[PDB]
Amino acid sequence: MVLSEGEWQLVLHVWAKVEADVAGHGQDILIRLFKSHPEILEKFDDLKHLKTEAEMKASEDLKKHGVTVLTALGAILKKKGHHEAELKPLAQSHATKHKIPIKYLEFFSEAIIHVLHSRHPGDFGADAQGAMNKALELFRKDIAAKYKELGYQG
Ligand code: HEM
Repeated sequence: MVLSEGEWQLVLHVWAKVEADVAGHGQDILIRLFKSHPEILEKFDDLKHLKTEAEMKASEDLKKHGVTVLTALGAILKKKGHHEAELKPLAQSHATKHKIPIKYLEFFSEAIIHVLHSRHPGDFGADAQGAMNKALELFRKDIAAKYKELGYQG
């Protein structure tokens, strides 16, 4: 799938709102992810002890993870699909070091969409939601192919 310039503009318009508070969005996205998929929480050794939302919001380590993830994702989105340079190191942190299935990236994308709608409904209507889902689908498609290229089926 291919995004138009106008679609990329909707994605990056929304992403500008994330960049106004990267750490807080990162917290809310990981918390939503861990609440929907506690089996994913178990894969973070430094976070899997966190048993409540209040604990997760207090965790400096969780906040650091959120910033790391959104910083990398933001760099990827700003490439508007021309992101092969960014996907290679990311696949390796994910496809050799650990084994992060594509389905987990799908769950992560669902949490992003949820948090964007929860924090910015007035700037995140149907067109913007579709465009963000399209950009995240392209991310997942291309990281899946990068996985395979490195010898991991995802
Ligand atoms: C449910 C989805 C995901 C899971 C379960 C997951 C899990 C992990 C794990 C276990 C590590 C290495 C553990 C560590 O050394 O701390 C890691 C590294 C990393 N992940 Fe993810 N990840 C997910 C989604 C994402 C997404 C969507 C992005 C960015 C678009 C991302 C960006 C990174 C980066 C940049 C690193 C390297 C961090 C570093 O070098 O310290 N992750 N991920």
